[PDB]
Amino acid sequence: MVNTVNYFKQKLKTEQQIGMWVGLADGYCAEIAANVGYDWLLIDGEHAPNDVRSILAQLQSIAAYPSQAVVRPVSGDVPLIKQLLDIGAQTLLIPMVESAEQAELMVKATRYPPEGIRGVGAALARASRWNNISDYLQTADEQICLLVQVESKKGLDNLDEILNVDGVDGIFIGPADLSAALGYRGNPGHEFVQNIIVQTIQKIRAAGKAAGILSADEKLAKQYLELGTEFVAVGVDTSLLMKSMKQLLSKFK
Amino acid sequence: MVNTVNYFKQKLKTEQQIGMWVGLADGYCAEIAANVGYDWLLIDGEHAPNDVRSILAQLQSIAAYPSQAVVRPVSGDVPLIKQLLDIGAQTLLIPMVESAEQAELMVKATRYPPEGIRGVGAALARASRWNNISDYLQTADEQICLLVQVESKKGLDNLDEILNVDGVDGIFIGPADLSAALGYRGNPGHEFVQNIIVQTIQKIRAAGKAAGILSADEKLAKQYLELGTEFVAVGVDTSLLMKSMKQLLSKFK
Amino acid sequence: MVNTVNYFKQKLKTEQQIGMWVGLADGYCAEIAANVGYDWLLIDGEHAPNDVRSILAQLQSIAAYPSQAVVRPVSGDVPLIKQLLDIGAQTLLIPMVESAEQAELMVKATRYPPEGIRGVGAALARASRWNNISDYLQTADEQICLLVQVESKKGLDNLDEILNVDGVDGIFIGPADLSAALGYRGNPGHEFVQNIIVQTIQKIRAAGKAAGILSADEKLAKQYLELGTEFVAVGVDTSLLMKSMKQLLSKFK
Amino acid sequence: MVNTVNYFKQKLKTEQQIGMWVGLADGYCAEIAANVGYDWLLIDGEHAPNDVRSILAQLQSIAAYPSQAVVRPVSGDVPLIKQLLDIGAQTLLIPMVESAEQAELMVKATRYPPEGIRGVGAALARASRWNNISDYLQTADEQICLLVQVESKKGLDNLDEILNVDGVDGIFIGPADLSAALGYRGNPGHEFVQNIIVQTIQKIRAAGKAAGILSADEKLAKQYLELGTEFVAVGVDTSLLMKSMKQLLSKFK
Amino acid sequence: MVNTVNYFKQKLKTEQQIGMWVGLADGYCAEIAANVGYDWLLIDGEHAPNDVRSILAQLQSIAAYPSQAVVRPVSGDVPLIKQLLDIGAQTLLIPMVESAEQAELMVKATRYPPEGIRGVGAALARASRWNNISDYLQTADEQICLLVQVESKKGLDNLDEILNVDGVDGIFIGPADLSAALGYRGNPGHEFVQNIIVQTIQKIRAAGKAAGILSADEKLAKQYLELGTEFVAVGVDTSLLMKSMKQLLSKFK
Amino acid sequence: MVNTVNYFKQKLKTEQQIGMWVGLADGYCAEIAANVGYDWLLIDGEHAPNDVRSILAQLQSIAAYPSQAVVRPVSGDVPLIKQLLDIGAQTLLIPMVESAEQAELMVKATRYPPEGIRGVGAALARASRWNNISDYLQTADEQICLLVQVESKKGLDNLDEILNVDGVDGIFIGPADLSAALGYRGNPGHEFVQNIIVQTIQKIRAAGKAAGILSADEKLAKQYLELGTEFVAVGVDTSLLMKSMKQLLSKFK
Ligand SMILES: [Ca+2]
Ligand SMILES: [Ca+2]
Ligand SMILES: [Mn+2]
Ligand SMILES: [Mn+2]
Ligand SMILES: [Mn+2]
Ligand SMILES: [Mn+2]
Ligand SMILES: [Mn+2]
Ligand SMILES: [Mn+2]
Repeated sequence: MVNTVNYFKQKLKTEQQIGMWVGLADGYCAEIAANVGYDWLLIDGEHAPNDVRSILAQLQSIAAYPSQAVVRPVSGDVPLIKQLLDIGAQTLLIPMVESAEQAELMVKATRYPPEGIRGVGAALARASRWNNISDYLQTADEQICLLVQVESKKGLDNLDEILNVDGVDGIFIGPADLSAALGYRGNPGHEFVQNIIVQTIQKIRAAGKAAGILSADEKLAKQYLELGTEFVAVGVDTSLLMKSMKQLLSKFK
Repeated sequence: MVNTVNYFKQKLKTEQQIGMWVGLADGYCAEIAANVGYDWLLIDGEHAPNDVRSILAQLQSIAAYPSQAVVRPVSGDVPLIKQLLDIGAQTLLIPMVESAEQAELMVKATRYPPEGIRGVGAALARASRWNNISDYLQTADEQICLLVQVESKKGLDNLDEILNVDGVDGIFIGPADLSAALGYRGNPGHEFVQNIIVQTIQKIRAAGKAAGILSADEKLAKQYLELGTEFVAVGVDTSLLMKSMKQLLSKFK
Repeated sequence: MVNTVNYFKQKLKTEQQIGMWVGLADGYCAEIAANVGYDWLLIDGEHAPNDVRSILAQLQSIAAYPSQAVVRPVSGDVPLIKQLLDIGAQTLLIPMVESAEQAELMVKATRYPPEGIRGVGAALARASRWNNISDYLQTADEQICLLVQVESKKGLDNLDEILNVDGVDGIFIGPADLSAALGYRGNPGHEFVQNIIVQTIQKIRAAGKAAGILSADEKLAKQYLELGTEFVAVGVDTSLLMKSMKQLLSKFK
Repeated sequence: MVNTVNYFKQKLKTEQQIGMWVGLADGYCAEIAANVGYDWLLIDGEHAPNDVRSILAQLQSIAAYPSQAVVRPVSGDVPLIKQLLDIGAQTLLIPMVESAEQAELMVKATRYPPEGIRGVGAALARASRWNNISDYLQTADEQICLLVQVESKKGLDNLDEILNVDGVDGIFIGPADLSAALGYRGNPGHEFVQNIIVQTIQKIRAAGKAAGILSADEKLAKQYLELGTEFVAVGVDTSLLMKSMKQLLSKFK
Repeated sequence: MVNTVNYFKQKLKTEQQIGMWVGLADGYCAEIAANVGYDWLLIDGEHAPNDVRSILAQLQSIAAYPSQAVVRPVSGDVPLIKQLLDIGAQTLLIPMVESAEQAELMVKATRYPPEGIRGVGAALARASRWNNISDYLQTADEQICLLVQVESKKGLDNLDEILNVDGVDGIFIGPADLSAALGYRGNPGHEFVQNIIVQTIQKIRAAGKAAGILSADEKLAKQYLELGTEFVAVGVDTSLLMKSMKQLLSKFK
Repeated sequence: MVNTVNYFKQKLKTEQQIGMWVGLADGYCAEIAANVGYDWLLIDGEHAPNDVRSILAQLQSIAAYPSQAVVRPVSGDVPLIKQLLDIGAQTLLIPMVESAEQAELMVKATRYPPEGIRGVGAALARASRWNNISDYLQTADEQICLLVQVESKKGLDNLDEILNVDGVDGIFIGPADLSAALGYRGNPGHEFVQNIIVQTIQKIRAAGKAAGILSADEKLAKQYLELGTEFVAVGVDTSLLMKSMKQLLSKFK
């Protein structure tokens, strides 16, 4: 077998990719999302009740569909990154990255020695299909994509430095965490926050990296798309389930 | 402790109850549905990948919320009915009921001996809260509600007979199974099917029984509500999740 | 490997065996019960939320301990008996057995063709340790023990006939189901019920079969032991957990 | 979306299909088997500790791979067939089929009314991808394949009759169950059994149905392939795991 | 919806709260404990085999009952605290807290930016009921209760400093860990340990914080209640299950 | 009850122990491996999708069999070590140990205070069988075995120092991680790597420590056995399953 091509990584330089957040945290719900036709599905290990085993089930569900899986670990934990890479997650979104030093540690966490610190366990990994992918150890990083989140003041204070780290493919802006860090908690739509988000997107793209963002606000998502943002998540499965069931009941109360 | 009051059973004679189908088959998804404020939630053991243990998890999720749980078993199987009652399901919807004899068997399956054939295991049952409900074995049937589905030609051929069975609290009409049985598979909206559904609803109510139905068609649901149908499900969680995610993506393609 | 010896079966002719009911329905709880030193543990597939997979987990937990596992299926269902035997349950307690014809069907359900109807799948079975027990198919029945419950009026009406069925090792009396069937629901301690239980025990032992019973009442359990009852369950894990936590709280209110 | 094409059904008339038995009963183990390149994978609900939910996980695992999934239910239970079809199993292998009447009931169990008795629940089914497959209810049976097992004397006594049932695509011969039924339990390699198996294969193919079989014996599997047997399983995952680990240890003991 | 009121937090200034340790690590066992009437239930993520998903199941079980849930994470890990808060744990017991600096980090781990470092993910959180609690982000901390354990020499060496940390609601004393740290392992009832525990309790209450402790020794528990200890756990589910099953067996040997 | 004897620990000074890697990550697969007769089974928490609860299931499976369980945690994390010891893992293999200071931290993580930092929670631990092992807290470390992996340049740079750490029972060499760290990724068979492995093995044994290694290469495994290596794993369950299924299919293509 040849390595599974990371089409999300390829498309970062060729098109704008529309994303759905998957926080329903099981293989059945991930498969329903996978039938819709999103460019990418974010399996949320940070803010949904997911562990390595529940993320594996969702990777296996989504694997039969064109939608590209991206996994967000709970933190930039190097052993957890090893685990998530070995179950076959090819794109990672690391939350709360705040310095070039931490971003460089995330790069190394995704690469085998001698260049990186990714633990070697190919015989056991769904990532190598248990060595059915014959040259996995020589070619794996070619299809690994590393994204980091800038979503704190220290993040923004280290933005130019993080954007000069080779092997960071994209910087994702977290409006919920960022708005809260800026004293506008629950109010990311404020001009003060949006002006910072827009400038941040322009700087990411000027340094030749992919810019990303999540907004459930259609108008803000279309505006981020008009600015050339490469990977835009436009909704969240839990939010769509709750809102659709509330809207339906309001037709009858 | 007193037995948990079956508010769904009480409201069959006092108000019209708005229902949501739950086929996402896990405790987390059931809890999201339970926060909306539906009168009832149908935990689907027939058409969603549920077993006794997954239904138990969803009962435990929903228990903290005012929405009343109704469980559909895969079939009118007497041992499975025993299992679902013991995990604390107070309202059961039996599919494909086709005779008074079968309807009477379902009544007996929900009542302790000597009058019924429900196996006795109160010490072990969430239904009795493991005997923390002190008189459970004397009072249990007071809060048990039995609904049967008429959704075949044989069911319609035995409708008057089923409607004379004491202990059947309600007859639910299944438009998908019924339209298929009538040679109008996937087309329940056809006048030939609707005329049968309307007459069936009038007969159920004329015999002093609660009538019920599921339609995701708002207009048909409101019409069934205008006819006095006591328990109307107006949507399905799997359908709402898929449709909401599809509608959102189409704003961006 | 040699077949796992069924010490419960052997001891039916040599000693009185003290049992604990296991309805906590998981591997961890089954293991706690296995450390106590009961002669047998009843894994309850009838009145606790168990399925074949949860029962397997509990067999695996208990396997490291001298306590002998007995599995009660939800009903005398021949395909479920097949499943429970193949996961390696060597002793089965069949509920609600009401005729010699049904008891003979249960015997056949436990034996390979050509003399029985047990489906053959030793390559796949924990029962054969995946053919690591080399002659499993020739010797399996030597370590299979079939118990049937008499716990209805029809049961009692067919008692002498069930007791002439070769391959029924033991008849277990269910006081909860029997007292209910006799119109003394939740009142098994009534003289009318107890007189029937005592005569039933004497008739079981006079026909050379093992007699069994469950009572959480110490005095009734000791009386059944004085009558020579071969397998006596003296308590239930769910009841002991609830009762000990209630008793502890009352010291503090 | 268009229905998932049942390539196993198509290939029954065009090539010989090599099968692996999957009894490791989880999604991870099913995915490892799915990487090998077998024409088909038998997910065993009869002789491995599987339920509807564990079979769904294995369907989701295997779905990303060319290997075609076949599900064996524990028995010809019509409600269980409904469940397995709705989770998206397109090929079923029914054990212990013993008459044209039972084979015809299995055909109907796989077809919607008015022609069959398959319960209609497309909105909820992975089979319809939750109605993402737009005309599922009109086209579903085109990609459903029904196989039945002849593996008893009554099976063989009704063979000509079962082979005249329209909608039975294939008859699978079970040498373990058949050898046991013929008084040669654990000894299917006996000439008396093999002569019956060969004649049975010739009769299946002469009536224009697909013949199938499992043998872990390479020589017998190649002989069944030389006779034109359309679907041949050549090994079992549990057997290969145990045998490979035993063979490895014997190099060191 | 309004935020779920934290009655445990409110009662720290108004009454003494009787607790039960929950280490049986599943939703069903948690529900049995929830029926008893304890003021609080400690879901033990440190010393029982729990993960975020098993803890969620137990929160969901307990949610239907007046008993207040308290969750002990395995360690004062900021990302795990984030996870446990988002699944809706309103009271946290942090083990092995040893400095004011660590206690202040725990406070910040429970509060949103800009004043704390709790990651923002309300759309996905059971804590916000998926934004069904409309102002969750503004009001969440009002119903969050932070308890820290002092159970090491370094803890005791930093006690006055931890007790001046604003946002620490309570200090829980761990006699098992403390007695071990003092060289009296498994002997917490020693006068040298008890004298330290009594002085620690008096100092906690003199600084206006709630004092807590676990003892399965009734006499020590009542003594701690006489000293005015605000939250006293009086037993452990695993210990009560094992002890009640042992005591029952000894009546029969 | 007496503590479970750690036969793996005893045999480190008396015989050479043959090991099988278990990365199929479930209780059923672990039981199949446990029936083979390996001296030890490595439950891989680092490179297979395991968590504390799945490792517990595999400990319970293996407990009934003579094969000794060794658990590899994902990293030398002190709270995770506490968790794995409490579920009853008596032998731990710590990956990527790179200094005497880290090796000494691992020793302390496995011992109760006051000499170590293992959290005390015996009442809740399968390790103590919930205090059914009466003196557990006094005797536990006697049956605890700590192994550390040297599999980096820093590890080799600190080898003599790690080998002088009292309480390190064995040093395991990881050829995959070591070959990668030496710039020979996927090529451990290279003379430059093998010469380092052989010298490392001689130093470990000269310092009176047990040496260990994994090789799926029979010739290399036998050579390590000829050098006196005390614990040699000779294969991996995932590799044996995939290879055996591939080899079987190639006989038929
Ligand atoms: Ca199940
Ligand atoms: Ca888990
Ligand atoms: Mn964020
Ligand atoms: Mn229907
Ligand atoms: Mn009974
Ligand atoms: Mn067969
Ligand atoms: Mn402690
Ligand atoms: Mn390694």
